[PDB]
Amino acid sequence: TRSAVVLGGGMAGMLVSSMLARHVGSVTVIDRDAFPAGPDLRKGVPQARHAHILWSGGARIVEELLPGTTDRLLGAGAHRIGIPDGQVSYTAYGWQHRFPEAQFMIACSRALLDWTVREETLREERIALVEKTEVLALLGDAGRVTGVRVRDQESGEEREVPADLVVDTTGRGSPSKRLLAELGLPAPEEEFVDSGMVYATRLFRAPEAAATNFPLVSVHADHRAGRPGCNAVLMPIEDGRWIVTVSGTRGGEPPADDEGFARFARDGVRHPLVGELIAKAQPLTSVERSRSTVNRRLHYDRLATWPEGLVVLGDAVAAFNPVYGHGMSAAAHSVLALRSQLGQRAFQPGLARAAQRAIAVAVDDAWVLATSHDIGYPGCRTQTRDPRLTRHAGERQRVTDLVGLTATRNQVVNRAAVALNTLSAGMASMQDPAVMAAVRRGPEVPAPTEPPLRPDEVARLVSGAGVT
Ligand SMILES: Cc1cc2nc3c(=O)[nH]c(=O)nc-3n(C[C@H](O)[C@H](O)[C@H](O)COP(=O)(O)OP(=O)(O)OC[C@H]3O[C@@H](n4cnc5c(N)ncnc54)[C@H](O)[C@@H]3O)c2cc1C
Ligand SMILES: [Cl-]
Repeated sequence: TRSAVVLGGGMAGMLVSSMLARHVGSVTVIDRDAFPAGPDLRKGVPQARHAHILWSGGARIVEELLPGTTDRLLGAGAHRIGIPDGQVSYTAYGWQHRFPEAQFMIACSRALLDWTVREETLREERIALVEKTEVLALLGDAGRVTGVRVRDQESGEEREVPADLVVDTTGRGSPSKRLLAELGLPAPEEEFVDSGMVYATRLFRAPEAAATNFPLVSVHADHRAGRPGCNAVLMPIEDGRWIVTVSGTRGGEPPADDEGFARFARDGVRHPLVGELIAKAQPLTSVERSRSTVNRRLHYDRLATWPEGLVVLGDAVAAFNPVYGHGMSAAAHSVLALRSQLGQRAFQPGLARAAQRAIAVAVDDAWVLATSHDIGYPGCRTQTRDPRLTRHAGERQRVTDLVGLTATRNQVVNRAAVALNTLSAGMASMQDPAVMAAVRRGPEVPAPTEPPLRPDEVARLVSGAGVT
């Protein structure tokens, strides 16, 4: 009984459809893109060409919604990299000491990830993906949404698709503002923080012995220094490749040519490690850039009136600067928020509004971590009324620089710090007296003077071929 319509067949649409199918009779997923039968790139998800990190916090939610997905990923070549034992990271406060594992992440191409999530989701015969279909309008009115009017791209025919619950997961380019304007709802408050960052990514084939068990490598900007923020990240993926992404805020954007890529990875960042590693490797693709960098949030939950049977989640409600890598886990967290409201209120009046409010709390931590670090860079453009970004930005940056400094050299602080950064624990968890005590205890190890690479990792950057 009861039917749901999901707008957009990306990561959020699939996760929300897996969940919704356990509460409703039928799920229909509408997407305007065409979907490949294998793990390939598609135009509906252009971000798939850049490095994608799946933090533990989101990974554990994906596992719960789609049991077995983690292993199908690992079974297909994805790497499980422990944090911080498997990262070589030059943070704004110096090198992170590689303490034993506290959290983890899954390292794979986004194309493989999306395909593995879709395939596992669509095993449920009651979910149906409707490809190459444009979303024209929401059916019903400002009081209650009753489905969506769509158009088939091939035939051009328009038809209405009924629904007791419509979920918009059309991503960052969501037409939800248009859709609800045609419904007759007021425009929602839009908050954004635009550092003006730009991405540049190339694929590489790793040295043969380094195809497995290689660490995640990152060089971070110093947000405290009044200079454009430049970063560089090297991540293993399936089939013995490395995806390498370099980024830079307004005034420090990486170039588009292959030659300038290696120099930026060498000279454009605060340490040339990533530039040194990619020179052990062979390029496979040319430079791909992207400007989809703005942290933008739509406060749908604060509207004066909200229709029953309508929910917005994923990038359509809150998108982030990708250098922190929270987007997918934020979408996962908001699917569990919808699920929790479904079990509490079923489909009674108030479900859509209660879900929209709960989704706003679900994404808040990822929204704060990104905006409070982007707001400092020179030339940053902002539109916000949030006091945490306007009034208490200086004091919140003072506590955060001391947790970050100590976490590089204190095991307890790091543990609690990476639990928050991977969205495996809430913001309040940093207020545990046991955490602030360790912060006051100070460093237990010296600050590393060189990149903390293992000899056996560096050893596998060469083959030894020309040696009798
Ligand atoms: C460069 C970059 C790097 C990133 N790195 C990370 C990372 O390391 N870790 C992480 O967790 N997140 C990362 N993200 C964020 C991540 O890509 C998104 O958070 C995630 O894709 C959210 O999924 P979604 O379903 O909301 O949107 P999408 O994944 O984009 O899915 C949207 C879907 O809706 C469809 N659609 C769009 N518009 C319409 C329309 N008008 N009508 C019908 N269908 C439509 C699209 O075809 C697509 O199928 C990164 C993003 C970028 C841009
Ligand atoms: Cl992109």
